[PDB]
Amino acid sequence: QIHWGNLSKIGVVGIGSASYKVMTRSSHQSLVIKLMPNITLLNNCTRVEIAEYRRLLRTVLEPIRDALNAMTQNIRPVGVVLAGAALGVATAAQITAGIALHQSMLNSQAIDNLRASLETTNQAIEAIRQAGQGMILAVQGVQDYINNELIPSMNQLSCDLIGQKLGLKLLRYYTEILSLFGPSLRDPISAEISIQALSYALGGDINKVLEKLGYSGGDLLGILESRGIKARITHVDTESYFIVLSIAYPTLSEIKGVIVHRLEGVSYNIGSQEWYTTVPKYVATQGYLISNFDESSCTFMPEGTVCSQNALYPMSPLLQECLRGSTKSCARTLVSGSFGNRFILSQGNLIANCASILCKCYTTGTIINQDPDKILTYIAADHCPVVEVNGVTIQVGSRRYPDAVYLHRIDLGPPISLGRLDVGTNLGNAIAKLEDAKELLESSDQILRS
Amino acid sequence: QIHWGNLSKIGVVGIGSASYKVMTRSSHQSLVIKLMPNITLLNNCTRVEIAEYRRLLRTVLEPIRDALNAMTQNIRPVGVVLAGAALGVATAAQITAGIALHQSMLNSQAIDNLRASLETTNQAIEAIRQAGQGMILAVQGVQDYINNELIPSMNQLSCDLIGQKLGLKLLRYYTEILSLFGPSLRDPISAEISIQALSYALGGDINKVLEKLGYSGGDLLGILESRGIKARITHVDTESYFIVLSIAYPTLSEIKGVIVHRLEGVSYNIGSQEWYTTVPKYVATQGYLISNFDESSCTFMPEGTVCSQNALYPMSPLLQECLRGSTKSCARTLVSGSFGNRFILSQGNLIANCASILCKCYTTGTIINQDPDKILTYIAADHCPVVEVNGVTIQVGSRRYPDAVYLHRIDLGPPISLGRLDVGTNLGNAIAKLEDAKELLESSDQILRS
Amino acid sequence: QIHWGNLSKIGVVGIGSASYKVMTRSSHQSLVIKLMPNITLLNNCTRVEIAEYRRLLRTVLEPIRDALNAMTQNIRPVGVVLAGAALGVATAAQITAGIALHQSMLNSQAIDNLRASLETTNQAIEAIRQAGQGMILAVQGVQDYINNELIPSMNQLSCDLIGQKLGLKLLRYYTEILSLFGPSLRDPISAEISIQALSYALGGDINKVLEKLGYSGGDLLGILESRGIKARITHVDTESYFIVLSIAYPTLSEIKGVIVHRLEGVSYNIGSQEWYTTVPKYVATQGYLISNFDESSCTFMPEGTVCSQNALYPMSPLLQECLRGSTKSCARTLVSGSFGNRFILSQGNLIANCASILCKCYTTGTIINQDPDKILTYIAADHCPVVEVNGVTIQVGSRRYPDAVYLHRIDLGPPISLGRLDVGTNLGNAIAKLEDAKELLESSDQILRS
Ligand SMILES: *[C@@H]1O[C@H](CO)[C@@H](O[C@@H]2O[C@H](CO)[C@@H](O)[C@H](O)[C@H]2NC(C)=O)[C@H](O)[C@H]1NC(C)=O
Ligand SMILES: *[C@@H]1O[C@H](CO)[C@@H](O[C@@H]2O[C@H](CO)[C@@H](O)[C@H](O)[C@H]2NC(C)=O)[C@H](O)[C@H]1NC(C)=O
Ligand SMILES: *[C@@H]1O[C@H](CO)[C@@H](O[C@@H]2O[C@H](CO)[C@@H](O)[C@H](O)[C@H]2NC(C)=O)[C@H](O)[C@H]1NC(C)=O
Ligand SMILES: *[C@@H]1O[C@H](CO)[C@@H](O[C@@H]2O[C@H](CO)[C@@H](O)[C@H](O)[C@H]2NC(C)=O)[C@H](O)[C@H]1NC(C)=O
Ligand SMILES: *[C@@H]1O[C@H](CO)[C@@H](O[C@@H]2O[C@H](CO)[C@@H](O)[C@H](O)[C@H]2NC(C)=O)[C@H](O)[C@H]1NC(C)=O
Ligand SMILES: *[C@@H]1O[C@H](CO)[C@@H](O[C@@H]2O[C@H](CO)[C@@H](O)[C@H](O)[C@H]2NC(C)=O)[C@H](O)[C@H]1NC(C)=O
Ligand SMILES: *[C@@H]1O[C@H](CO)[C@@H](O)[C@H](O)[C@H]1NC(C)=O
Ligand SMILES: *[C@@H]1O[C@H](CO)[C@@H](O)[C@H](O)[C@H]1NC(C)=O
Ligand SMILES: *[C@@H]1O[C@H](CO)[C@@H](O)[C@H](O)[C@H]1NC(C)=O
Repeated sequence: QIHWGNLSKIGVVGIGSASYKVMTRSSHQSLVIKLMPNITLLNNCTRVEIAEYRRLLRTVLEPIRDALNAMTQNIRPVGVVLAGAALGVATAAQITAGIALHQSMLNSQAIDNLRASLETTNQAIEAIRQAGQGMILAVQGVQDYINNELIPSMNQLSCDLIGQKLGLKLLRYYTEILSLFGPSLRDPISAEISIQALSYALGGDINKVLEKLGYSGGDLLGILESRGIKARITHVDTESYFIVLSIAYPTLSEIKGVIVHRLEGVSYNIGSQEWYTTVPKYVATQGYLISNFDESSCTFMPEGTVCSQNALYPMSPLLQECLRGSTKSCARTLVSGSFGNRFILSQGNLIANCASILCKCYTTGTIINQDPDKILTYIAADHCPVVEVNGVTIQVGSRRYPDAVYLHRIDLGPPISLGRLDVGTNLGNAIAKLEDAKELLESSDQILRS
Repeated sequence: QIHWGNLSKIGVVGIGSASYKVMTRSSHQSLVIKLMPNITLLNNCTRVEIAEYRRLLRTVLEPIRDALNAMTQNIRPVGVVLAGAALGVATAAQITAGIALHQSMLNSQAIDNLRASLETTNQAIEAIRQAGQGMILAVQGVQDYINNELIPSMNQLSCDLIGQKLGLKLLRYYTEILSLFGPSLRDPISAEISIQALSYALGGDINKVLEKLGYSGGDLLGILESRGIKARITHVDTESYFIVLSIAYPTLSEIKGVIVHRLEGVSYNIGSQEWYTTVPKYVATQGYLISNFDESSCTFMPEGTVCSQNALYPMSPLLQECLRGSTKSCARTLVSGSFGNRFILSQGNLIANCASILCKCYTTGTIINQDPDKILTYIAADHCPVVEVNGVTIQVGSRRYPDAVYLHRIDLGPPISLGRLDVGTNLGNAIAKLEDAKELLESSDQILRS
Repeated sequence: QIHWGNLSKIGVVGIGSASYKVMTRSSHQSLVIKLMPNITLLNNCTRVEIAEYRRLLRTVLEPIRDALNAMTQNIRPVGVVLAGAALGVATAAQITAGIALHQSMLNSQAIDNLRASLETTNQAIEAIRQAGQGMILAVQGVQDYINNELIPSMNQLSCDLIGQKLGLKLLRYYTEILSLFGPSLRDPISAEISIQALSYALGGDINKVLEKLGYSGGDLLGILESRGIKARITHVDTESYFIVLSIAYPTLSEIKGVIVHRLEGVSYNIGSQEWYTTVPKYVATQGYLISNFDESSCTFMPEGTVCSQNALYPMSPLLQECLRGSTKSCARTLVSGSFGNRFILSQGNLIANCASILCKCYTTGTIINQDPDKILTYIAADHCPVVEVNGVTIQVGSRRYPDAVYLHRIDLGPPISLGRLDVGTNLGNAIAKLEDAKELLESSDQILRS
């Protein structure tokens, strides 16, 4: 429904389209952060530092444990039902996340079993296999430093030095835990934490964790780049100091009929002024419908755009009509003295603002002049097979854009300034004029009677 | 003064209120960054690396020392007066900071005493306690690495290797000093630096520093999360290479009469279109007055909102009237196809857009239908004690909201698009119409005297 | 062309001007990232880890190598021409970057020479002196760790432990390579990467690299602070696992006739309301023209503001006329209860809002009262040589601003609210009024002729 012919007359072309894929999650795995390292081979040389580390962790873990218990106390078997009167107030996201928290909850007996299995481990990353259960992955954030650096030096360094070295690592690890799970974490029940954000808490790298979870394949890099691998908090243990997370590797589903277009613009000249049409960087089409496209959570892979959130949001009716071929609906803005988008290659042709750059025909050696009654030049092989546009020599193919029409056959839109202060200054001026004409505007019917 | 009854008719409710606390500082402590480590036990193996490290530090420290001297030269005893004619131009913030710099500074004789005490220490963190003065905390950024890693290896590694290892740490530490205090630091006189931003310069962790400064208590986590612990520069020494900072632990004072409200919204349906009322996330009230609330510097603790800056700023009169019960003043926007806020639990009742989600009464198994001449459904126990709204079973309490009124009894506001380009396109179109009607608008009085 | 006299009547002054300098590149140097470390002295204790590291690197390097080959295949000797019909679609930036890529491409014979020289080195940073060509700088990201930590410990640590320690470093280095050159880097051809963003890939610090490249001088800190040292990808080798970059140290050219002004405001009082003129933080003048100034890529050095991008962009005509002396064109906004900009020192005089702060003359003890028919007070020595404004004692010089005129001789502009939602609410209200008056508005000819 995008009218490319009319858009090209104001210097707007598309430079690439792609399919739209979103993420859905079906399976969830468990990942436990083991906050207490195994220090058996350090022979009580870190007793003071460990005790301080535990005290600091309690101030972070206790508020989260209370928050989790506050929601799960209001969920009972019906399926399950929520005691809305007891809960009082909650958003849809909180309610949905609370149900999943109650469902994807390790049973109390499994918690006792998990506690014992954690105590016997001394590795940084270990899979815990319970009979007739899903594998639980346990990660200890300072175990590698203990096993690789501190234990081999036990016969070389003093007992006090060993404690000091571990103490530095423990306090830095607590800082990261405070950053992730401290007061900055609004609503732990509904929080979704990306695997990258957990990197330091997992030992400073996620590659081994991803391998142990079995997350691999051709879509991994795109999914990972869009931050599509998310973890949710399901249990906080303040007695044994561990945190249970539920993590899911999503599957990609193409959305039928959605095309994501990348727009690109070239400036044009009206006399001695250089103007530029204001259009979005990306737009989405589905049949007749035109919508904006938010690329903030998307990765543009060769096989399509992978987005970890909903990227489609509505576009105003006036902007839609601009994209449907109404040039007078499109706004335009002035450009700085040194503007880089003064020509573009599109469908084998050159669309250039030859009033602001030097257009020369390399084949004949002649300079290409842009008529003052026109705003753009459409260069194809029928007029110049090889062209020098800005000192760059380019060969162009057969004509795909008609020869430029006069300015009087193009209806141009209003000039605007997009800056925050410019908008405020011009809007206040407009509101003042409307407020000064209120008496005229209110009596519209009486004036229209005459 | 917020009219909750009329707001709920367009799907706006409050999901929580809290008190408002601000920070004030009374006492200040001195914290000196000792840039030159103690390398006595390294036996001259780092001579070249230390010399290069000193040269790089001078390029950073000298501009700051000149800036500090340029301000203090204009402050003289009256109990001090600023020579405004000599200074020429200065903002209020610069003037106030300059007075504090002149007041809160170690005297010249105390600088010599501080210089001698710094040279004799060899620890990463050490309290310097003078006769009849406040304690001064000295921090050395690479001393832990020297004491824990380099010195124990002196009899194992070559002299060349020792220098190379420390040289790497010195350059990395200089990079952080350049980031903190280099050309990016506009106006060192009035700059306030959070303790978190100093973390690397203090050795990579702030927990021990806070303990030594005596900063503890139940408010620490909230204050630290809001970045309420700030340091200012009071002295730069380019001969012994240290920086003196003044740091204050704030006290929290609740502002009486201020309530911070968290607003949440549910979409509503007009025929087949799904609309959403646009309102701020947080608003503040003080009696009859309604203000915007900036949450950027705030932390939402269970006992109230802790902010390190002033969070209240004015709200436009039209938006205030919307919050006072004028529904026609409130703007509305279209939502994407997959919208998450289609129901909410409030006061034990469910406010749901039953035209966009399937509402069913679990008690009787009957579907709940939303009439076309209504926009929302208000579910309470008198109609359905247990209800399923989006696959979630919820029990609701007694009625706290009236049954939905017809759409013709609700005055709805204007549809808008909040995006930056949509605003520019629509504002430009509006301005063009006003400019084309200038003659009619400027001749209003003639049209009215008839 | 800025009218300072009329601006001071609404509390706007300049607090400093500076010259404007931009960056141009003439010479370029080659920097090669050597992804494979030298591990000869580790006696194949890291065989498994190295094999995994190479496998991960291939998934990142191969897409980039294909992208580079896609552009360079379309560039042939004319002194080169682009096959636009084969390329089809490309922006000016992509075309210009592609030409430089073809020109700055190391020839195939030089690539074989470079491959052999990389294999023989074992240092973290090393210059490769190719005969009859420019010096090529080779950087290895983990070589320092191998040479300083692992090799001296070979006789002490187990062979398995050596592999584990290096494996941790390799996976972390790969993560940074994925961040820099992975799917997040769209269009590698035109990408420009700052030297700071390459810091981890170069071993965690750039100071030695800058010294080896010869980049030094008095402008280094300013150029580095504004991110003016940028690298482009010119070759990717998937057989020997290295990346060639082109890096340039820019030269600064002052732009003639451009002055960058910093603006600062003071609040004023109308009755009991405190207002503030809304103006940009920085503005630029060139003769008669007035432009906005983007400070995002600029560093304000004592010798002038150094910018790595074009900082000038157009300013709306209404805002320009405000700065040219039309006070009614300038918008104004309400301020919060605690506003810091209630006085300013300018040209040795104090401009103060004495209705909102306590102004008293220290010389005579009398309080300075601001008349309700005035909005500001201009304090000079002819009325009070030494004045206390907000508890701060300031001496002021001779009069440089006339005595405040009455409010009825000042034309004030429209009140506005700059917030995103406040703009949307008020714009929607204004659009609705225009839409309700559409029939009247498109009747101007009939209404006047009556
Ligand atoms: C810490 O690690 C040690 C091993 O270094 C653990 O001891 C192991 O415990 C398991 C229990 O299943 C036994 O199968 C192993 O034989 C034990 N190994 C050794 C060397 O004794 C120990 O349980 C861990 N936890 C604590 C608290 O010490
Ligand atoms: C493509 O652009 C042309 C030129 O702007 C449009 O022609 C205008 O059409 C309107 C009616 O919609 C007429 O009132 C104007 O006079 C025309 N302007 C001209 C000829 O300069 C044309 O409608 C656009 N095409 C589409 C499909 O929107
Ligand atoms: C570096 O540290 C050493 C200690 O390792 C300092 O020497 C100490 O100086 C204090 C001065 O108050 C004495 O009380 C200690 O007895 C000294 N210790 C030793 C072991 O001699 C030394 O002063 C520091 N460096 C410099 C350059 O002064
Ligand atoms: C609550 O909303 C109702 C409905 O929008 C408001 O009723 C309007 O009141 C104005 C006068 O303020 C009348 O001109 C309109 O005709 C009414 N609209 C209706 C009944 O649909 C009511 O004023 C609002 N209450 C408050 C306190 O603002
Ligand atoms: C790895 O480093 C070694 C040295 O540690 C390199 O061997 C040197 O190579 C240079 C250049 O050919 C010779 O001049 C030296 O005599 C060599 N030294 C030794 C001790 O043999 C080696 O080439 C590097 N690369 C590899 C792949 O091993
Ligand atoms: C400086 O400000 C004064 C006061 O606002 C401006 O005087 C106005 O001038 C316009 C014409 O431009 C008259 O219509 C108004 O009546 C004047 N307003 C007054 C006197 O209050 C004056 O023009 C401004 N100077 C410049 C150079 O723009
Ligand atoms: C040493 O550590 C062991 C194992 O935890 C413990 O049982 C014992 O009491 C410790 N001895 C001390 C702290 O003296
Ligand atoms: C070597 O460096 C040390 C560093 O402490 C210094 O004190 C000493 O004077 C230098 N020279 C000699 C000869 O030790
Ligand atoms: C690995 O190193 C050992 C060191 O003892 C050597 O004997 C062996 O030949 C090496 N193997 C290979 C495949 O290079």
